[PDB]
Amino acid sequence: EMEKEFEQIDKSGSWAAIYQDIRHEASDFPCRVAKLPKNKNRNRYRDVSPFDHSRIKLHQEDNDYINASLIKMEEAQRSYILTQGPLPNTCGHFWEMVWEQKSRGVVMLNRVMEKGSLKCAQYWPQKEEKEMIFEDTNLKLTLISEDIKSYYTVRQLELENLTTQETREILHFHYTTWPDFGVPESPASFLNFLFKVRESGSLSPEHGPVVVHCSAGIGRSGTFCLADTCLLLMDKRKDPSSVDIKKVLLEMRKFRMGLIQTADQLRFSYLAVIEGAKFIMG
Ligand SMILES: CCc1cc(C[C@H](NC(C)=O)C(=O)NCCCCC(=O)N[C@@H](CCSC)C(=O)O)ccc1N(C(=O)C(=O)O)c1ccccc1C(=O)O
Repeated sequence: EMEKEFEQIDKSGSWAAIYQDIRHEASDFPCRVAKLPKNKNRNRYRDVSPFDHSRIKLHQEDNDYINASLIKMEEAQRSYILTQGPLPNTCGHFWEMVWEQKSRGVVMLNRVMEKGSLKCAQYWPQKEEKEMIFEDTNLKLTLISEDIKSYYTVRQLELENLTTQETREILHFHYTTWPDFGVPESPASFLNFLFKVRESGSLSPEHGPVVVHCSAGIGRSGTFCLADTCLLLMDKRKDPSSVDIKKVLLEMRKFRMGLIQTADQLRFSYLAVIEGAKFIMG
């Protein structure tokens, strides 16, 4: 019972302690491609890189690098691509990946500007009549529609491969209410957001893996993927109380570093899964 476990950590206020045990037990793999000089400008943070073993490769002979990792959850039979918030110069790479990986959805858990500074580039068109064109990767992006809601917005975008003239519909699931500091009051809205994404079919096998990102693409994006997988696991196995989130988080960290950056985020994941269980259970 993770909830019982939850109350014990809270009781003895040992979340920071536990979070640290995870950091120490977390995997450590090479990130040689990421650190090459030629890729300096393709990374937003010096300390956040994709392990080579699980990095996403752009289908181009020039430079195939993009700071993004493929998180494969074998048992849950669910895959996610976690990536940093595109930079002014990597937006075309970002959409090239989406096209190449055949992703159906894009999950954004942050705002272009937070705490008075840029946390991500404006990589999608804001107005229908103002489409964007990424010359380097020869892609055209068009805002088709947008549904603004209280805690999040869903956008319908059309991505076209100018080379082939082929087009695809892409769903942009953007969570707009994540606090500047800390984590959400209650997981309620976050969980509904997650369900909306599931409902769209973006997380389903008939599509490439979903692309999730925040700023570094590890903290909040971690929270999102960890909760989804956990809820899914409880949905598969016979003993839903046999799902150990710390174990699942470590499994994910074999694919990308620092998923879940703080004790607050870790605590929040518990709330999300726990609160989410009383519902997804039936
Ligand atoms: C925009 C916020 C943010 C920045 C960075 C980059 C950062 N800084 C630099 C370059 O100044 C950073 O915090 N780096 C610390 C290291 C992160 C990687 C990690 O855990 N590495 C391992 C080492 C590698 S693996 C074995 C480690 O234990 O240190 C990483 C994560 C986050 N970040 C994120 O959620 C995110 O965007 O991923 C947050 C972190 C803490 C609290 C809140 C948030 C939030 O978004 O609300």
